[PDB]
Amino acid sequence: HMIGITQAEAVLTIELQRPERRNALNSQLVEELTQAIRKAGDGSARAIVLTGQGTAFCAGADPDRLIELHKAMDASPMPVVGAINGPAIGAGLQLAMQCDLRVVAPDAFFQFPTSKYGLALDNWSIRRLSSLVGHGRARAMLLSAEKLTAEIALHTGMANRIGTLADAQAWAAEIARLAPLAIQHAKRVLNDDGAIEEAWPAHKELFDKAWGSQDVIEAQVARMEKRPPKFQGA
Amino acid sequence: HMIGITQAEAVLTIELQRPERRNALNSQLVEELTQAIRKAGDGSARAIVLTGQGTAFCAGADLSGDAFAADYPDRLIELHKAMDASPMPVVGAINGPAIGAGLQLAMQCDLRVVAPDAFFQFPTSKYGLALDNWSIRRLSSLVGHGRARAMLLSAEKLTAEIALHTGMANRIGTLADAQAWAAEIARLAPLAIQHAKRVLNDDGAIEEAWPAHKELFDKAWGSQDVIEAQVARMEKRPPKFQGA
Amino acid sequence: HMIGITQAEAVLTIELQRPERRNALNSQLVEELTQAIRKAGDGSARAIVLTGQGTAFCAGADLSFAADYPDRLIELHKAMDASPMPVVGAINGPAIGAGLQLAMQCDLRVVAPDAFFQFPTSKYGLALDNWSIRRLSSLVGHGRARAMLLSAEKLTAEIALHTGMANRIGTLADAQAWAAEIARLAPLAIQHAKRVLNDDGAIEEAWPAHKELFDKAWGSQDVIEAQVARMEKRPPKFQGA
Ligand SMILES: CCc1ccc([C@H]2C[C@@H](C(F)(F)F)n3ncc(C(=O)NCc4ccc(F)cn4)c3N2)cc1
Ligand SMILES: CCc1ccc([C@H]2C[C@@H](C(F)(F)F)n3ncc(C(=O)NCc4ccc(F)cn4)c3N2)cc1
Ligand SMILES: CCc1ccc([C@H]2C[C@@H](C(F)(F)F)n3ncc(C(=O)NCc4ccc(F)cn4)c3N2)cc1
Repeated sequence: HMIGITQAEAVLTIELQRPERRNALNSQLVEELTQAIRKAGDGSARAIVLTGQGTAFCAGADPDRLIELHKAMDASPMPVVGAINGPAIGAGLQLAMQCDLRVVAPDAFFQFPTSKYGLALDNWSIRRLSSLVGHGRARAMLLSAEKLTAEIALHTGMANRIGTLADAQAWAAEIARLAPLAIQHAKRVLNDDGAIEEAWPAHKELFDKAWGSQDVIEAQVARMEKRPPKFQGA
Repeated sequence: HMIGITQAEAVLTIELQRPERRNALNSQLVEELTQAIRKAGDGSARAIVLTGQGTAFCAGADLSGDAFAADYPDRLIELHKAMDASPMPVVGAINGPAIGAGLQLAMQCDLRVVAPDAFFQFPTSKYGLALDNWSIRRLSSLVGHGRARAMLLSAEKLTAEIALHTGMANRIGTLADAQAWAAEIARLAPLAIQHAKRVLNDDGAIEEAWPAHKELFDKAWGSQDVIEAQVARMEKRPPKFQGA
Repeated sequence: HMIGITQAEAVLTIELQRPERRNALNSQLVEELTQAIRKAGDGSARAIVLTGQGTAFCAGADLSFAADYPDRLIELHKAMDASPMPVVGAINGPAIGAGLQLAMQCDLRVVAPDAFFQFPTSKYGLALDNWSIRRLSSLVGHGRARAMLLSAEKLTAEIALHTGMANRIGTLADAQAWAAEIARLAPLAIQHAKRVLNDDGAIEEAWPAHKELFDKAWGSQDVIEAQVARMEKRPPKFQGA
């Protein structure tokens, strides 16, 4: 009900189907996406294409099931080509970064608005981001909610190519003709670059402090009222 | 004496004021910067802009006439420790060349807004010196490992243009631009910023020298080549290196 | 017999001279390179230029003591890694497979306009050592490394310059003039910086799952299918076993 699944050649296309909420991840969508990734190998598919219906790839969230989704993607023997058709924001950016490769629409952008919201990310989100946009641009994205445009994303390697869903499927079909064991090996080693990192004690303290703070409430109220937030640092 | 401090909106601008030596660091200047970083939170500032007076951001280290030159490297370590530990984001307004200790200082900032005119350089290979591990790892994270090799192995200058390319510069801009950005950042959720800063700084750049590193670090600093480079500059002639 | 060694100023130029096979590595070529790197400091040189004769820098591994060859190759990298001399790779053409590994083991790279770099391992069903993957990642950026490794995509010289894999675009002559400058720098500064830069964590032992997948790749029928398909000029039909 929340995703579409089709297969052409040896490519499985999984489409996020909550366009009315710009494909925000809820429970049912996260669960169905998990099952789809897990069952992806059951037929004859050798590559996956992951994309969103409508104008957004994924506008955010709407932690346990979510963590299991990332685990399923990280553990999958098949390469996932993200056809990032539009904005990938927050949990949506996380999802885009968990893809093995990325084909990005010219109007798509990437963003962690966490500093606007008073929240804090897990270490993997931060490390994978630094690896993909470079540490310097990661600092700006993390510390000041900077948007990463399709064009800058191509410049840094966050986007592998700029193009359409059709382009992503053409590339996925090529990839599906390559040697699956070579692909599996390279995927495992690359994912084990150290991005998958347990929070240090001081990170967890700061994480819990941010999440449990009064500023989280102030950010929601100001955004809901479309007015500038008066944060307190508590 | 050697630094200026103003506050506007919620931005604390700290200005290195030793323009006669192109803002080159020594004992006193480093001490006064440390204090200013540490005190920066007392009022209601939520961001720091760090910049230099005149044509230079910081051209390195001088130490001649410095009564406590011996304590310089330790006080410099303390400055870096204070910037790392500071809850506020530091926006480096790199108004001009950042060389040696100045590039280190620029890299310790959280964000960088760079003058079209500025460049970054580690001239260590010209002087026979060796860098701490952090300097090498933070540079690699900022310019990419490939460019970091050319910078360290051949004293390659990094222009503002290429700095923007790689991410070393987040923006090419003036002090004014840096300050407007800092004003925006000072309006974001301080506790989110605190978390991200700590995680980002804990990427592993802060790394203890391995035993072979320390061995090579001491051979370089202890070498006659270091003396030769200083003499050569002073005599305005190419240095004749010996590898000892 | 299989390398050329010349010295001008304080720059030793080592030339891979097997152009008929696009400078592909075999035991004798690896052994002679190893010796040339090891003894490069015996005279008065303080910088090394490494380059290929003809159109290619190094197209890969040949073999056609070939069971005593992966060991010899590891030794070449060790000697390059341990060398006090900075090695400027003049990448005069394609660097592929073991050629790409060799190019990355260089301290700096000056790359010809028509040169490209490539790991075609996913086309052949093979798996790389961890270092090849980590060092590639550091040089082209994690994103591009993913495309190169999961899809065998080539990296052109212009993109190499963009990422830092190429420090400059230029000729062998450019690389030699650059090396002559570096040879006038302080050797102990260079030695330290090289050691730390190489000790970035790229020299990584394979994790358990890395080794499992690596052995499974190298022992698979798919390696065979890849070869037979090339010899039959036809699409491979891999089985994932
Ligand atoms: C194996 C591949 C893999 C599996 C999971 C992740 C991320 C995904 C991200 C999600 F997408 F789910 F949002 N995510 N969100 C929260 C967490 C998380 O790890 N929480 C524990 C924690 C406690 C305290 C603290 F301070 C920091 N972290 C987490 N892991 C990345 C890669
Ligand atoms: C936590 C935040 C933080 C604190 C300090 C640093 C750097 C700054 C740099 C300076 F800017 F000061 F120059 N710097 N310079 C020298 C050292 C240093 O630590 N020396 C001990 C040592 C001995 C032998 C060896 F081989 C290498 N290192 C050192 N630390 C970076 C981050
Ligand atoms: C100190 C500087 C240094 C020395 C050697 C290397 C690489 C070079 C590369 C070559 F260019 F030779 F091909 N190479 N090839 C194979 C191996 C290797 O170490 N294999 C063991 C292994 C076990 C399990 C597994 F899963 C993968 N590999 C290996 N090491 C890198 C840096």
